[PDB]
Amino acid sequence: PLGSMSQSNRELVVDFLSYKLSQKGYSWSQMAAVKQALREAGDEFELRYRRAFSDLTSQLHITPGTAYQSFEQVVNELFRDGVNWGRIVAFFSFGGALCVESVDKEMQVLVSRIAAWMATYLNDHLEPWIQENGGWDTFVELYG
Amino acid sequence: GPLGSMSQSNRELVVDFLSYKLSQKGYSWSQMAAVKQALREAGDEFELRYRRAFSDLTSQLHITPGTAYQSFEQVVNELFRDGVNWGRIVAFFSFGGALCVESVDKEMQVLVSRIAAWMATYLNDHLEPWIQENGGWDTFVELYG
Ligand SMILES: Cc1ccc(CN(C(=O)N[C@@H](CS(=O)(=O)CC2CCCCC2)C(=O)O)C(=O)c2ccc(-c3ccccc3)cc2)cc1
Ligand SMILES: Cc1ccc(CN(C(=O)N[C@@H](CS(=O)(=O)CC2CCCCC2)C(=O)O)C(=O)c2ccc(-c3ccccc3)cc2)cc1
Repeated sequence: PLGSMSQSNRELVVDFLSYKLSQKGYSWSQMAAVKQALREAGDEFELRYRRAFSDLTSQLHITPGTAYQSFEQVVNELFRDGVNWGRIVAFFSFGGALCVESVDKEMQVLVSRIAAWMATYLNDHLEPWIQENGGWDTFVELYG
Repeated sequence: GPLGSMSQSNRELVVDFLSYKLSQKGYSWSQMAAVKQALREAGDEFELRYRRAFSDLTSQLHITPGTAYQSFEQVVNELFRDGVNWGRIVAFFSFGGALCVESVDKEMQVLVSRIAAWMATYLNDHLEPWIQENGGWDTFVELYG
């Protein structure tokens, strides 16, 4: 395709420059700032709640036969008493540990499926809360 | 609810976060994510190993709001004087990264998008034929770590 290398070269340039800027406390864009804040928040959460997070990840083990409903059931228990930014971070971290576990078990095919389940969950459940609570820009200000 | 603008940006956040978690354990979301990660790490390794020599390189270009592509190209051309290799491509990315950081430090934020476009032009004009001839970015990933 005519524009393939332009498009992938630009992607590589943007990624590398976003990374270099973030290392010095700068950001390529507002979306890059949201991504960075969420990456760091996930590390912080996983470190502070290591034992409690281990109890959560033990609740679900994805197989090629696992239905979205099983993921949605576990994630729903995480938000039964309500939503907050910390619980949203825990949701992202949970999805990340399910993907890690899938590749550990040589089921890399499940990674794209988990990503699609996470995006479905966010769309079906969490957008009204994100919007009412100032959006991802408020998360960046609260985290930083 | 319905599939609006927030669902698309939320999917982008999911992909970015999963890519980051997988990379922490030595895994990758995709081949493109693997290239991006290898280049990020190679840049860090280069900047650490050649800190003094790299400082001499970055000092060669005095960026200003009037700096043209030609001035970046002159300095970069010197870097590839003895030919192209993966290490000098890593040094080229690191150089562009340091110029962006310097621009923001000096409150000339406008130059960042100008540097990204210079890098893409230099990449397409001078380095891409060599990259295709030498196994592409996938070979760089296999060679690196
Ligand atoms: C990065 C980060 C994430 C989370 C916590 C912990 N935390 C928390 O501090 N809640 C605050 C209210 S808030 O969420 O708005 C605070 C912050 C969150 C980060 C962005 C800015 C706003 C509070 O109670 O005052 C929790 O809400 C929480 C605790 C445990 C779990 C859990 C642990 C294992 C398994 C299943 C759930 C989930 C969430 C700290 C730091
Ligand atoms: C991460 C990493 C990057 C680069 C070096 C250094 N290096 C190197 O080792 N080059 C070899 C081998 S290679 O490049 O084909 C492939 C290597 C390097 C890239 C990842 C895969 C493995 C060679 O001689 O060809 C160089 O080519 C080099 C040295 C100095 C400079 C410089 C330093 C300051 C200012 C201006 C120039 C630039 C490049 C080490 C580690």
